[PDB]
Amino acid sequence: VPVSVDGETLTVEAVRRVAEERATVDVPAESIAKAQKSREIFEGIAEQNIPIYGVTTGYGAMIYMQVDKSKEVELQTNLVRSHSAGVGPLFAEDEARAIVAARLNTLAKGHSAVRPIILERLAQYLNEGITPAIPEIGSLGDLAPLSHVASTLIGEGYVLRDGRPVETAQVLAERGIEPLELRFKEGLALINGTSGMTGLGSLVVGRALEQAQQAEIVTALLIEAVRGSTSPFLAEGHDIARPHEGQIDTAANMRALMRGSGLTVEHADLRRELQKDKEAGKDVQRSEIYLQKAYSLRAIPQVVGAVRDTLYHARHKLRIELNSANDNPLFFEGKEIFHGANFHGQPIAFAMDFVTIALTQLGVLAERQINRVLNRHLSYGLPEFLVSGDPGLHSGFAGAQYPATALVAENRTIGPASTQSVPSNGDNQDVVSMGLISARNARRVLSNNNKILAVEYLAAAQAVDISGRFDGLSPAAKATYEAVRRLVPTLGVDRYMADDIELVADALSRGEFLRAIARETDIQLR
Amino acid sequence: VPVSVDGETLTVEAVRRVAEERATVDVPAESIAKAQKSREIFEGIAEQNIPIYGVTTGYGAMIYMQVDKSKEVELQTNLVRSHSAGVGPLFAEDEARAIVAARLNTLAKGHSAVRPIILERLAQYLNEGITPAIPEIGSLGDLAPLSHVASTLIGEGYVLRDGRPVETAQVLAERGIEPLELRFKEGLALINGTSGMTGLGSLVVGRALEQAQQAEIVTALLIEAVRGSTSPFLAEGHDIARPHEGQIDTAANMRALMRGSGLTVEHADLRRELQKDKEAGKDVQRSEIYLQKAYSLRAIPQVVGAVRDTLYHARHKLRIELNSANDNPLFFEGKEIFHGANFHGQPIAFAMDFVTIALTQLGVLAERQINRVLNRHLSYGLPEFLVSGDPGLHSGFAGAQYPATALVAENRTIGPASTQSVPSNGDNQDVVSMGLISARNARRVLSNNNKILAVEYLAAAQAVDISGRFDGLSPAAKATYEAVRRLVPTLGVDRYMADDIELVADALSRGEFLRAIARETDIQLR
Repeated sequence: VPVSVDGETLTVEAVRRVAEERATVDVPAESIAKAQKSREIFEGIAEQNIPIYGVTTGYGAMIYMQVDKSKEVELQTNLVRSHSAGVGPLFAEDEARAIVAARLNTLAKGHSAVRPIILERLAQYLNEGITPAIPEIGSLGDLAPLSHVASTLIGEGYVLRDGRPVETAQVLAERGIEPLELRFKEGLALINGTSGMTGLGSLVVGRALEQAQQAEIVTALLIEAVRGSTSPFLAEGHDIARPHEGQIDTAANMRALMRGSGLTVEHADLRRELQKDKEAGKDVQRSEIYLQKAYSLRAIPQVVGAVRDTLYHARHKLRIELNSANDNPLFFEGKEIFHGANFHGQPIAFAMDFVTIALTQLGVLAERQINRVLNRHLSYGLPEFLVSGDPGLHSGFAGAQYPATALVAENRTIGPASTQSVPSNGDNQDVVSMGLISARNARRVLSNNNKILAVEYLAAAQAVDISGRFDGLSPAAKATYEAVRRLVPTLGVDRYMADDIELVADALSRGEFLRAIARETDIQLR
Repeated sequence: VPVSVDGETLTVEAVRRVAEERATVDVPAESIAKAQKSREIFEGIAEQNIPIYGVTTGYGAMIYMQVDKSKEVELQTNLVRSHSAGVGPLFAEDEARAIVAARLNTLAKGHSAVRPIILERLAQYLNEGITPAIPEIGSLGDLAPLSHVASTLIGEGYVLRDGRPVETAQVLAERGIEPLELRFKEGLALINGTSGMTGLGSLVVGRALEQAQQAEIVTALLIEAVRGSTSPFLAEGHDIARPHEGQIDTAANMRALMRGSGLTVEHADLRRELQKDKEAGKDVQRSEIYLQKAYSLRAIPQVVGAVRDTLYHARHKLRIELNSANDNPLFFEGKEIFHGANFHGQPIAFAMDFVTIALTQLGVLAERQINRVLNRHLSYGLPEFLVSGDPGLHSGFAGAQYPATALVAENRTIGPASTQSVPSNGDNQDVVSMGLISARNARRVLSNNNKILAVEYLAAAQAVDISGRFDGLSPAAKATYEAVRRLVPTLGVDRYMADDIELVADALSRGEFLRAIARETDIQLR
């Protein structure tokens, strides 16, 4: 029942459990062995005063400075402190945990030549609930953020408790723990990695996929509410015509979500109803029936499908990175110490940047879907703005759309950060990834999307009441509707909406709608 | 040697060699008979005069309008004409050909229900040097762009002639061909797809892969000419510590490039040299030896690899799109007319936007490399800006580095377009992909990168004969160095640089350096 951080199997979903659910983390005895053993071979090497970066030489540009092994502890200590210069807000408990969890798993791969105590210590914090106070800003892609974490391993820096930072020492005494003392290369192996962006990015992509599911969930409800066609979700057009993985998944998810609905119609019905409306004598015939529907309710598989692909690619990279020795230098039995740049988070930087873009478009789609039901000219017969009473006198959902519309614009002002490298440290770092910035951007767009989806969920439910097509809703649709109605009542007369939207946005955040679907239906969502 | 457009096996490279090398295109009778199978049943359905988007109805928001069969011809004609609102510059011959192919390969799938003569007419044009005049702007992701290619088939619009356009009516009769007639679904099937972004992206991604190869090529020459370390490219540092596909591919390419070099140095020896330079004691010493070279010379596998992974994914989505039925509606046997949205180039929109970002970081790395070699402090001994004679009097490459630095900034000004959807057509197209814009974006950064590498190649060659390290160069470096001089002589004294730069860039775009290796060397670069 405990998460296994062996540095080879760790998954994104598992990182969330540890970060969010608090799942316990255990370092297999086999890993500790590879560590303890490797810690002995490496120690013997450094014990000869041999040139080894971050162990017997300066840091970064100062690699030209040779340090005698006599200052083994000071070298690693001065590093953690001098580099503990993070600024800005502190990371959320869950975020901070994902970060540490990613680092623990990094050194656990048995290539950082660290003592087991370090692995045990990190694990202790994750289990005993000792969350380090990690400043969001500082890493160039993740020295600063990781330096603040490492600081807590020696009884320094700050620990996060109730959103506020508290001296690590005072907290250790309260827990009875005795601060550790960094050893040969111990301080460098703790901060030198992509754990910051990998842990944060892990949570995002994980939740991103949940957001994708919840997007399809509400989209299905809306489709049934407006009585759209199902043809656009037939397997033939995807599994065959367009074999895009993500596209096929979305289409399949929609097909199941709308299973058993008396609202949705099939092409064979639209053409049947159309060929009958043309009852007119001949020629150019103007009909009130639409053989199809706007892209917002037709190209769902393609758009959300492309979003899924990006997410898959991200999870893949995130998976590989999680189980990789992002560190330097690296030790390898019967080999010279590896001196490269595995701390560089370009792969994750590019990934998160892509999630930001992908997520932005997911929000674009939802926003336009909201605009659809609110537009009397595009609502397919629904009252303008879903007003149940007297229009004009009541605005209905008119004011509820702006926050969603305003969000699409905001999300569009977030540009990729993985290409914004700036040379620092005597040019020694002439090319960086800025991965942590990319991960945070993705998190913002993700967060914003919840608020947009909140307006879409409320609108849908409202649409259901207005049209009075609840008894026509499918099994999954009914669950979605009720899941929303349980949080927010139908909009009869105009009223304060701010709280209503924040309420559903929170629910969507906790994957509350994806839940109601699993426990209320036999539906299995991809 | 001909390439077959069957709609299932067509590859990116095939598209390149077809649009570039003027390769011949073959449509296996299998696909022909499939289009027949389709073209046979469908036409029958249209005979029943039953509703069918584009075939017996309006387009977009005009879907409510129903067109009686008696106008099968006109309808398909008005659409192609009125939608021929392409503006901006005209695509190049290869670009266009690359698009016309993508459209043929799509119709070859056999779900577009178009007459086989359509695939025969398209497959011909490509084989008979008849390229249409495609305006670059107008597609929302690609009616307009494809509306022009469809115009030439009906003997209308303009065809590409020596850079300029010319009435298709003149060229046709000037070849022995007579305009065609568009039957039901013929005009909509020709313009209702993502051939623009897919065809354009294909070339870009294909050329991008070579850039990565050529980026690695010169990078190796520089590392050698600067006497860098090999540790960074060791196999263990990747296949074991960080098994990122691209990262592994890059780390393997660098080893084969600097394979057997006299200028390169092994860590063991670096470690042994430094050690000897250290005086006994328990203090800190200052050395001139660098155990580790700067990021621009040690983080290639990570950065360039991240790019590779992005190009890999992009090539993947393209290969799927290339062989997908990106049309609408779709015709299958035993099934109803699938009315979906596979014309939505979202899958490629994201793909290309991702390429733009990746290739941008690639330029950042290359540029910082040019800076690393031109800065006497980061040159590692090389003279100021590689000045052959007396400095101050001669600037050397000082003025050359400016265009490269400037290009890095210009590239950063290109933002993602796949998220810039703008509603139109009575809200019928509430969500688009702007995929064609995304593809151009990558095409620009790709072209810009050629100039960046051009300055890097020249600078690198200069560094070589500036320190007299040619004899130390390895088999591959020599080949690379040789390729440079064959076009541009070594810089003896200040002189016009524009030509030399544009010359090396024009060569890079052709892949002169990538080939020089496969031949003069035998190296099979990934």
